[PDB]
Amino acid sequence: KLIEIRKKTSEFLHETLEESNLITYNTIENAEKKQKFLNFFRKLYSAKEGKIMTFQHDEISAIAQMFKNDSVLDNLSRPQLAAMSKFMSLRPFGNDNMLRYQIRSKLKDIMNDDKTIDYEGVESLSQEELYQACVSRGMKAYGVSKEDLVDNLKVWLELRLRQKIPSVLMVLSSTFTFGGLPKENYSKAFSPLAEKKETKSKYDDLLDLYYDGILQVLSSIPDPVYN
Ligand SMILES: [K+]
Repeated sequence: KLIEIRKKTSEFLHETLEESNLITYNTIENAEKKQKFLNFFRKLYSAKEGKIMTFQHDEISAIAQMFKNDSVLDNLSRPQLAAMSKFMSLRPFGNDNMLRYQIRSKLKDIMNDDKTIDYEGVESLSQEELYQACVSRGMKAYGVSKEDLVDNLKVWLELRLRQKIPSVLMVLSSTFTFGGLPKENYSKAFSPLAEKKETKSKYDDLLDLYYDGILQVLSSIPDPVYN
């Protein structure tokens, strides 16, 4: 069962993260980005019980975009790539270079598919196509209502097509719905605009939860400013 595979590979991946170096802080493009990076992590680690830190979607997205696929995939080990492949319902085989190729190949398929779906509208998809679309992108889908599948897929498309959040980081962040209750980071994502709506949509709520999974990955690794 996929659910089975996702629970074990997620839990394993979360273990690996605690000692992974996924980004090189000193190789960040420019000086303004480095200070954003410093501010973000300083803020992250200042959170504590009775001292919850809130992060804007746009605040998180700028940091998230520094964890680029090329660099992240090259930094993942073979066991991490294997677990990541299985989580994405692929059959991993070969050396780490081949695993990277299979994952990249898949992300290209997903890219071509995302364009199609976004142009036609998620509402044009059948129940069965929604289910499959979500599985392929690292999203639950199992036991999930059609409407919720639609909203999940809309969230994925906004973050990928419009916010440009790196897809590998995205997949890794979604493993945090399959643990393994996440280690509390006392941090939370929000959109100022959405917080002023008389009613936030399920989409808006799902968008916050997604950014929260991203924060969860960012709180999982060793302090990037030290390592
Ligand atoms: K925002």
